[PDB]
Amino acid sequence: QPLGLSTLFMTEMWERFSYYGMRAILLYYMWFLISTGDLHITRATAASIMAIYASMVYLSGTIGGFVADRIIGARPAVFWGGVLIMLGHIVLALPFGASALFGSIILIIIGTGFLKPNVSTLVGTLYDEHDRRRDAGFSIFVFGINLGAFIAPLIVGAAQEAAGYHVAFSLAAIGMFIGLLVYYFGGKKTLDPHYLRPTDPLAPEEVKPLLVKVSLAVAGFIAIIVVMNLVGWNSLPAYINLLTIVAIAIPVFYFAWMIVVSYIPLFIAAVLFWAIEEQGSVVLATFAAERVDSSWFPVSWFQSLNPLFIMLYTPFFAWLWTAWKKNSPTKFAVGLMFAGLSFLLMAIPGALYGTSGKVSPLWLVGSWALVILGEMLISPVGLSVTTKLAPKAFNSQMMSMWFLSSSVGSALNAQLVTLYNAKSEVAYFSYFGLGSVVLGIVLVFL
Amino acid sequence: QPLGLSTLFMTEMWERFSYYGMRAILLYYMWFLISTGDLHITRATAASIMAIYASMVYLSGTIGGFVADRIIGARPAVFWGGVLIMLGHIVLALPFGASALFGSIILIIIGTGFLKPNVSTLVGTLYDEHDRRRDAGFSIFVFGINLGAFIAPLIVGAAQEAAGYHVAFSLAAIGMFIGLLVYYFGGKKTLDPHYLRPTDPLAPEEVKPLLVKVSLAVAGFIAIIVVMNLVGWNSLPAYINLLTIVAIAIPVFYFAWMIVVSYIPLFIAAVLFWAIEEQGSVVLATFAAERVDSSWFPVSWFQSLNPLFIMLYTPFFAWLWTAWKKNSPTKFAVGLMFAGLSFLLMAIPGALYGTSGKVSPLWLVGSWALVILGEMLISPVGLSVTTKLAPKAFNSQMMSMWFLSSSVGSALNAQLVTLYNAKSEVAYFSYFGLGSVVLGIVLVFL
Repeated sequence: QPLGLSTLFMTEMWERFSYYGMRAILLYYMWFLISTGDLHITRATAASIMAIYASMVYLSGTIGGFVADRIIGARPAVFWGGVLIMLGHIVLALPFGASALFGSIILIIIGTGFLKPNVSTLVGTLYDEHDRRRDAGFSIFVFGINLGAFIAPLIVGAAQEAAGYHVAFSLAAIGMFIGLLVYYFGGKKTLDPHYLRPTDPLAPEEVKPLLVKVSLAVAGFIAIIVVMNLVGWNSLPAYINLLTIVAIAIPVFYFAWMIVVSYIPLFIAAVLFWAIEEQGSVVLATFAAERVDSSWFPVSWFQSLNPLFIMLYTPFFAWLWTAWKKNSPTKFAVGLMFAGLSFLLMAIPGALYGTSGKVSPLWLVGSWALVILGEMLISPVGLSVTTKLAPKAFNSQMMSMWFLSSSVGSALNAQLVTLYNAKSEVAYFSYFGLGSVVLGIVLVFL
Repeated sequence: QPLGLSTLFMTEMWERFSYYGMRAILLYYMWFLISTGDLHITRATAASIMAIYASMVYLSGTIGGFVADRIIGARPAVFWGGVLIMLGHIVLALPFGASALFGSIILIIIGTGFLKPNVSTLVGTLYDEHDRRRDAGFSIFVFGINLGAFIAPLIVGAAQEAAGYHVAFSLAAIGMFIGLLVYYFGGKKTLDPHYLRPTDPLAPEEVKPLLVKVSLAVAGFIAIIVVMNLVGWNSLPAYINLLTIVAIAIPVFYFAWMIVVSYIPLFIAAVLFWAIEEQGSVVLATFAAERVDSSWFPVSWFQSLNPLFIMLYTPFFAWLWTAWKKNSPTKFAVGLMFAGLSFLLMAIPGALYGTSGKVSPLWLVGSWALVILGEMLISPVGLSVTTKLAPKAFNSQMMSMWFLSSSVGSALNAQLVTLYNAKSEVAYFSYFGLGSVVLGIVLVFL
């Protein structure tokens, strides 16, 4: 049965290398278009795009599951999803115009929406309810994503610094090619036919509610574009707010529709937690160029620390996460305390300015290290804490709320990140990180 | 100046990826053609080819230097060299016929002949005689090579086992396209014009001796093919002997032409040392499938140990190789003793058969570990020991004799390897490894 684990290892390594390779250098590329004059956008808005790009991928992740579970196959969803992503990178590498370089994002939103959630669904299917076994392959899949994400800026950064951003994006598109090249030819001799639509693939009972969302949400969203365009003109950063509004509306509408007092601070904490994870790929990435020298090594290589620490903390955290259980909700409170404490290390050097020689990059190393301590205290238990409270409030669209925290955390960043880019108003951005420790201590109480 | 180091790092990272990657699975691929009936060759001859493939690459390495130093540029030699390798891997990926899958070898012989020696010449070139600096970049180059070599089986073997050999090879073919894609566009902004023929690019003084070798060696070799064909027919493994004869003749003719009693055992020791390094990619690779189980993990992943140990031994060997100098030729004697002692670990389990459960793969792990201890005692000092004895016997074609030891060591294996493949006559192959310790103790005396 777990042979396809090693096909899916290649598929997600070769996908995530694509996604986290280009993601690392994309902000710096937008900066470069902006300097060339090809992209008529502010560096604060360019850095905001970076946050939306994450929320729309994570919003489309929800849609990708139910597209593949009720209309098209899980195998073809990952294939076409991956081939859209593969072409999305080709848009950056081959086309040069900022207009084409926006279409890139649209493909990587749709593509990753389909791929990432279904390729994960396909790991669970390797194991036909092999109770013990089933978790191991899911942990070995997690490795392929960390190996994949870690090794991406090491190659892709070295690529755009040594040769063009276009070669780098071409190398990232190459990467995705391998995900597919393996997957298709490796899936045929592995993939148990989840190549068709599983439960529920209904015909007359689903024709009505499917075509309702085509003329209610899609046509309703198209009307809001015409309202905002006739209001004035093509408002460039107000479309970002529209996307931030939709990313906050969907969970809030599902929160008010279904309805609890204990889950609100857990949901806000989760949303506030992922606002630091994706902020490390933007604000801290800006900072890595701003108040950090790189005389010989690239700046993109700071993005490879996020996975480096995950794949190193996990084994040390496995044995630590065993003895304390003798001496679940407590773990969630410790996580946001580490997220806020780690962000506090940016105001400290920023105010003190106590450095000399080459004593500086490690202040960013320690922040990552301390952010990943927060991930280890929330990513494994957050799945079970949401499932433990679901039977009381009916498990239907409650399990989806945990995955959607990353979409609202990065939709917060859309508008939050803009404050850091002020450059002079930078110390107050890390001062807001104290609020995370204050809001984190409220969970320690409960 | 050292920016191009980071282009040449990724060039040789992505070349050694292509080369050492496919090399790992190629024996198992020939076995597969043989089983399918596409390749009419014995597994002993199929395994012999594997050894010639190494000697002809290393023979063409000598030719590649003087082609690029006297007729064409070092940059274009590295470029076109890699393009042949890139075509070469498409031969295995795209064509399916064993005839076409032989043409593969011809391209990777020519290609690696040009690329590998000039890309190394191009690292030294970066540093315009930057005395201290010059060695560091050469050590950072060595890393890319080990990183490149290590990571290839981990991706290519997982690809050949999960999906087709053509995909696995297709992967190597992408791997080389990266080599160039980056190198050409890296080069353009990093390469100080060594894009033309350096000293000696003579015109009338070189037209005569160049066209002499076209009608003396090349036409003389073409006559030997017609002699061997008319003798009987297309002798399949006697062409291997012809190639073994040429690989032993060139250094022996240069040994008798120029002429010493102290260098013969150092040369034989070097030739006998590399006969164990390349034998690990064939005999031990056969063994990894024969008396070693692989229930979950691939067999090609044993080839990734060779570099793994090099990149781990180097730092531990750096501090060890400092204090002993207070308490050069001695180091050469310790190296061949570790080569022979490490090969002795194959007869031990082969005769004793003392194993149970999953207690077995580590007997192959320790042999590699102990072979690389021998590499660390010979690869760094062998360059200086040959150069220390060169001014006494004139430094002209004496410096080339050290690089040619790998060509004669793998040309010995051509005929040596055939004895292991007997399967029943296997314990005597590791018994010959005692002879290396006996011949190694003769150097301890001197």
